[PDB]
Amino acid sequence: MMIVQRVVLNSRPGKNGNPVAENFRMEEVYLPDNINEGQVQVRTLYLSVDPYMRCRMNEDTGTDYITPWQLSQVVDGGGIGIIEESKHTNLTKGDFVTSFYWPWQTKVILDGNSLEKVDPQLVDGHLSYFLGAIGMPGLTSLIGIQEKGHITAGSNKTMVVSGAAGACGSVAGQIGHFLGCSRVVGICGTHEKCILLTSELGFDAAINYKKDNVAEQLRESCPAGVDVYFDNVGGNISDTVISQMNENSHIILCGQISQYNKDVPYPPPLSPAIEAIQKERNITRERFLVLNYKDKFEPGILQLSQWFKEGKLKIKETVINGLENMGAAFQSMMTGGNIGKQIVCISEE
Ligand SMILES: NC(=O)c1ccc[n+]([C@@H]2O[C@H](COP(=O)([O-])OP(=O)(O)OC[C@H]3O[C@@H](n4cnc5c(N)ncnc54)[C@H](OP(=O)(O)O)[C@@H]3O)[C@@H](O)[C@H]2O)c1
Repeated sequence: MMIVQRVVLNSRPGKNGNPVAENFRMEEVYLPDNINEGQVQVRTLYLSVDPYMRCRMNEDTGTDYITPWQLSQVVDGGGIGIIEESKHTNLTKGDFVTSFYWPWQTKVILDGNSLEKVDPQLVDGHLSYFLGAIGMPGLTSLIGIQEKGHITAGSNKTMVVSGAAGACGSVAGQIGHFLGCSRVVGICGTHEKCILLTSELGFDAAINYKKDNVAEQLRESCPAGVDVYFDNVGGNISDTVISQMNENSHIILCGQISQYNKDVPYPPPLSPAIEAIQKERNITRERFLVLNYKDKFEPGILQLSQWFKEGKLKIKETVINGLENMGAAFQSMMTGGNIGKQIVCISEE
């Protein structure tokens, strides 16, 4: 058997704690030389780190749809890789495949049914985009705007995006334009991120929530009020944005990342005063889970790919190399180290 590398859950940061590299541990294991029927053996190419992973580090995730990682047991999540051998009928050597439950391990044997074959033509050979803008986060943004945004052509709505330079947010804000908003405004945590948004991703305006006065800034940037709020962050920023939303406007409730290191239910409730404004202005704020919309993934991916291949959709990702950097990359992502999608390159390939 060959010796490969592996990441396991070393320790829990606690429900109110910050996630650290050392919550994860590298190990070496043997990879069997034989596989069975229905199984395939894959070389891992890229792994995703994602904010929903935060809850899996707690003993309870607080939801059926997600189970907690176990200590000393290998961690798993979004991944893309290439088949090195298969005894699964629909899969053969050289196929590129993805899984939501890819073990953080350099080579791995999996059940052939848990995989889906991807077409590199969609991403122009840039496989990592399948875990970002042409994957789950891109779908979340496009489908979210579609199902919850209530943007019509012929309208000239203003959209605001929180977490606007992360995976979801960088994409959401371009889709906003594509779908006929007349104004898209971004809130992110760095000056460098604001530049990306206004100069590369074509956001009409960019605000830094750490160094700026968000409210004053939204007033200048959203002179007609906010009709759509694509919300990835929650907390105090969402409070500012909602205070300035128009009547019958819409919050796309994507994530609430500022709350992820706190012991509080999801989704958290608006404060009494902000809830009051929400009800008074007939603002919609419904829970959005992309996984409830599986049968729109096809068109979704086809659309995003199409926009990318037309030069319309701009894809940003931040790549770190090496399986022994998963922990560090998750920490970096949780604390705004990533521009666009945080991706880990597992292979010398
Ligand atoms: N509803 C669904 O089905 C679904 C599917 C995918 C993702 N999500 C949600 O979408 C959001 C973003 O996910 P993502 O994959 O696109 O990750 P990401 O945005 O690419 O990266 C996470 C970012 O959140 C920002 N952030 C972290 N802590 C913050 C705080 N306390 N206050 C304000 N901003 C903070 C950081 O950038 P800054 O420097 O800008 O602070 C960081 O880069 C999350 O809430 C996630 O859970 C929902």
